[PDB]
Amino acid sequence: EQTPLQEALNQLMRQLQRKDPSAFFSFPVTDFIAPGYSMIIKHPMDFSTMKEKIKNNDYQSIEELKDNFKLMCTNAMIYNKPETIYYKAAKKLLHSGMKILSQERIQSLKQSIDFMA
Repeated sequence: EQTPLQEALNQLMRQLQRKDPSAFFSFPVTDFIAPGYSMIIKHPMDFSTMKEKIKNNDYQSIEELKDNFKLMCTNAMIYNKPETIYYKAAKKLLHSGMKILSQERIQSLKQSIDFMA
């Protein structure tokens, strides 16, 4: 059984992943797919890793998941040049995810989570 915070994080994750229908961010980036990635990107992140962190009750707050989501998108904007499909998709996903992870949602969920304690 999961905590209200875990369930809230999973609901947000489901909406975030629907904004990545091409699965650009589903799985960790490998060096054979992205040569030098592990030397360039100091803190890799992907949706599957975020999902495991929710399951393992690693997140203390929605803001921590939001930071991880931003990190995943900006990593792709560092490794890929601005003209590329992957940079443009990362920037668009970042923009869409910031609406999904809005302060108004976070504030609403904080109250509900607190009330259910």
